[PDB]
Amino acid sequence: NKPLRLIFPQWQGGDNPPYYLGSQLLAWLSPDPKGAVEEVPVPKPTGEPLQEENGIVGRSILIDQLSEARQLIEKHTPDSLVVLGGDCLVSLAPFSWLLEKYKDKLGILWIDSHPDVQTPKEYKNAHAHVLGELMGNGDSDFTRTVKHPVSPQKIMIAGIHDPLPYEANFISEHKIQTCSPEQVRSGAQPVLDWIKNEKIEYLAIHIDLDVLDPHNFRSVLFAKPGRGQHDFGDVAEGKLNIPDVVKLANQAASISKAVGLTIAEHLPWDALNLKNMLEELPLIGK
Amino acid sequence: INKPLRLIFPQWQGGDNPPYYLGSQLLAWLSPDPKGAVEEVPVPKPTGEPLQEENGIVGRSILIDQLSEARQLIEKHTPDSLVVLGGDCLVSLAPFSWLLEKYKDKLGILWIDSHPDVQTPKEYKNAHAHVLGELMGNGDSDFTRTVKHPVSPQKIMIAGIHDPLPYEANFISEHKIQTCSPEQVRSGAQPVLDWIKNEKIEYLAIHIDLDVLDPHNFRSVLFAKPGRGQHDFGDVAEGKLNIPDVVKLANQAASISKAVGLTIAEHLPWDALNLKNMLEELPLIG
Ligand SMILES: [Zn+2]
Ligand SMILES: [Zn+2]
Ligand SMILES: [Zn+2]
Ligand SMILES: [Zn+2]
Repeated sequence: NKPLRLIFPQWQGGDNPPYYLGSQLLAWLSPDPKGAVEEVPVPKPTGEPLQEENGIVGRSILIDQLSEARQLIEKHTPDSLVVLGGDCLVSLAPFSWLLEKYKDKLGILWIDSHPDVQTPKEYKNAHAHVLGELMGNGDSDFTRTVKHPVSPQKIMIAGIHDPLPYEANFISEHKIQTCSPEQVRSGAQPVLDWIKNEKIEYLAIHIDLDVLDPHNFRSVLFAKPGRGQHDFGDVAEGKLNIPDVVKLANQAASISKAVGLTIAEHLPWDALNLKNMLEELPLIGK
Repeated sequence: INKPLRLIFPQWQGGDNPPYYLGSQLLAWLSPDPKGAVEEVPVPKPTGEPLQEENGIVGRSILIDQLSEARQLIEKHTPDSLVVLGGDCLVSLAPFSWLLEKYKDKLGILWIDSHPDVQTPKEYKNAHAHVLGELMGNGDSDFTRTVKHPVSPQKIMIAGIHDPLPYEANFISEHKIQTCSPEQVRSGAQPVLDWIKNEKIEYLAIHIDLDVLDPHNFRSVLFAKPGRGQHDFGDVAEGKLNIPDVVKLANQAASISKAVGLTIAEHLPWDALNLKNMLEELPLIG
């Protein structure tokens, strides 16, 4: 067995500098690694704004980091991947690798308030594109790297609620299964039935931390200090708590072999503000 | 030459709250690189075994041992300045006592806190509420006996304090301790600047209790504990300042006096702790 942990502090897919610290802090908080560790080279945020590049903010650097993530994976030819992001787009190369290795026996359990199936026609921040790209849909600079696109029947989106009209149509068109926060709480029966009926032997788990209720976990986008009610376009916000997500992941991993785990979209507002405070205070560091 | 010392002091027993330990380690990781020497006070990690009240003080004996060891580490370096990454507020006892021995009545103590920390075991069993009084030579003899040069009360300024308890209002009045309210801080901190000028404060020790911060905007303090109710903390005063107010205040004061001490205390990073435990419990990484 050969696991690889990828520290992937990508922040450009969500155009939000604090993802970088969020990935480094996630890495610091994590248990000791079981196998190999690599960090994907990501330029630190400098305050210079990213620009839209043919409909995608930061297109060029995202393609570079996607290429470098794949190179680091190939270097270790791992059978399992833990990805410490970073915005949701960090899962593209890791889950593409797992699709090449495990093919139609892989299922993708996408734990997110949102389905991440938009394209640059709908949204300029690429962290909303990644699950669609794993199906081979969307912007070809990204889908060209996906050699074994996942069937929509081998996806389960858990924690999703109140989807946008585009997203509900996409989910409906492609027959993609979902599992609401309510059904996660009541035992995640759709996830168990899906693993059995779609013969999911290997499992890639993506945890977008914004599946979590921001009232109880305050290091996600929707817990940004000083926010107003409509600051995020009234898109869906998290309704699960950490024990719900842990239980769901362990339920699914008990009836299939977990080979992927991504933790994405950590936005540690307190740690960021504390880091900046210490930099600005007298004496310390000076 | 000037000899600085950074003291990492993950004491959690003074506030009887295990997450202070992680709070100190995280603060050390978030801080800029140290300029001089670094020591870490050995503190036993919380084991879940509850601390006991010992003659009116929770965890009395281990707090005395940690005080003695912190003093030893300071005297090993005989530093001219000290940065203390706590830890509950009691971590400032040995560092500020040393600074008082060195700088004597030329030192002012700027205590940035929602609370004055002048209680004794008669009022409160958690020793983090005792430390400023002990620096004045008041209170429990196991702690005051270590303070060779007690600070005179006119060389104290408590900034960010509001709505004190009756015992504390009487203590402050009887000893003529100067204060500065959150509102006065936001309007320019005129009481603090006046105090530096009028008392001719030449050297400055700054204690920052992070619970001076409004828990609505900084969520890593006691009063931002997820799921709290309104009266869980006895309706004691809660923080009203924001991080930019504290940074400005500290830099105002250090612009007209020589900063020789800085303590950052009472960090309780609820999100980091909850994420750390989540990762330990998840498949593949846990
Ligand atoms: Zn996502
Ligand atoms: Zn999301
Ligand atoms: Zn305090
Ligand atoms: Zn306090």
